[PDB]
Amino acid sequence: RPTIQMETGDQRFGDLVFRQLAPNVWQHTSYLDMPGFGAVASNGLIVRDGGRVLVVDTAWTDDQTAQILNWIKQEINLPVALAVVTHAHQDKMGGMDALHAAGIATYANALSNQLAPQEGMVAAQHSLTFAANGWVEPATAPNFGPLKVFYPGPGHTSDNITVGIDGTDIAFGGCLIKDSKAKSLGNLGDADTEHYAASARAFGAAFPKASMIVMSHSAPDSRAAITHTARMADKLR
Amino acid sequence: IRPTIGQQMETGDQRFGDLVFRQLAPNVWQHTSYLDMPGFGAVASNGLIVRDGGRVLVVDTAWTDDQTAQILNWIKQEINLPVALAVVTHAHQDKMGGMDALHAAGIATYANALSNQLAPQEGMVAAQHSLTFAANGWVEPATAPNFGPLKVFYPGPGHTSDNITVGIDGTDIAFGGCLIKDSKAKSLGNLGDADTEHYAASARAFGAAFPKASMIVMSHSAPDSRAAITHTARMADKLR
Ligand SMILES: [Zn+2]
Ligand SMILES: [Zn+2]
Ligand SMILES: [Zn+2]
Ligand SMILES: [Zn+2]
Repeated sequence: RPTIQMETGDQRFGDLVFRQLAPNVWQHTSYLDMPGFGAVASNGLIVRDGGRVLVVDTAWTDDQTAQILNWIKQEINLPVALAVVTHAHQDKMGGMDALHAAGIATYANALSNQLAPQEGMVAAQHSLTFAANGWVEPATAPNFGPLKVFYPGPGHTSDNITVGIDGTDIAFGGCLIKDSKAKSLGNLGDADTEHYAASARAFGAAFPKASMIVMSHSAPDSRAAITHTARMADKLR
Repeated sequence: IRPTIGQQMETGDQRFGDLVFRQLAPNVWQHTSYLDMPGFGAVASNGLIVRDGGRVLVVDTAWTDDQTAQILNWIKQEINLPVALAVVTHAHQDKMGGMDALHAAGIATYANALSNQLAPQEGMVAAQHSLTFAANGWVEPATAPNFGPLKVFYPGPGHTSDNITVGIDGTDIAFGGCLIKDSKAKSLGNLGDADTEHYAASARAFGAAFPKASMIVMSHSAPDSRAAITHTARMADKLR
């Protein structure tokens, strides 16, 4: 029962929760227990593509991330080819060593990799770079299957990236996008308050077709999460 | 100040040092203070300040002594009347972290007897006086001398076993502290010390104690309607 909830359609597995979102897409949820404060949920994705599994974001810790891999073994039983992690904070990159130990190739924005050690994180093995329009440079993201990686500009952090899943209704905003009933934008300590609104809108325009918006700290929402996030961010300028 | 958890600043609000103050009624203000958690950001906590004639009454400290001293400095600047007493609403840091600042200022402090018994087990300082309660939750009046408009009610165990609540007589405001979450809340906050069996009934008991309060003030979000009480209770129904 995190401080920052479980419903029908959720599967507990060890200390994590999994929810199927589409025939080949699942949301993973893990929890950080903070002394005196309680547990904080964070969400990522698991995608089955062409006999392999692709992961978006680690859990908060190496042990929780190893639990993700065990769930994948039990439920899907296909090799995990790669992971994409969406910025250099613990909720997204806390489990990199578990991925590396398992032989999984890891990818992050070059800037995330540069920030990683300064943020307490292990860097990904490979760096993604981006065009001026935000789209990933194709040669840096080989064999990504249906994953469409987009850098929307600075927002929650300067390095935040986002991921659409081609052939589905799903796009993943990570910690950039907050839900349509949110009171705030979460932790703004590392945020770019000038550019945030434009970055939220750029995410929406990059994935114009996605009706299910997945994000780190709330359940999947409509495109109203994008609109609402942008309007909250307009107030920061 | 843009806390990670808690309401944001809006029109009305006064920034004073590290805190924010919002007038809720001619004689009632909300104080807000912030705890920075490394890697997570700031967490807001709210209490109340009430003017009762020629004296001021406080509900809850800030997270720290220094923040609580700042509350007292705001009261001196904006109201310029003495603080007669403070009521603190359970033995967690957000509500009792600043007891030493109140004691240094010479302010009489009151808490549930249970909160005073628990405070030292959390490394905190007990209030100097103990409130006790009837079987229906109303404070025993002899334990709450000269409380003016503060009507203290123990609704039963919920967020904690000791949590108390305060209606402000002569207004349409009631304070639920950390028992009550806002009408759009996704969770009941920290349940580490909570009574999941009794929470829903306790939330409803608070609503029934102050049935004509239309403005519900709470620790970690902006003042809300009575939908905060009903939503809290509905979330708590799921815990049993
Ligand atoms: Zn982050
Ligand atoms: Zn986050
Ligand atoms: Zn508490
Ligand atoms: Zn609290």
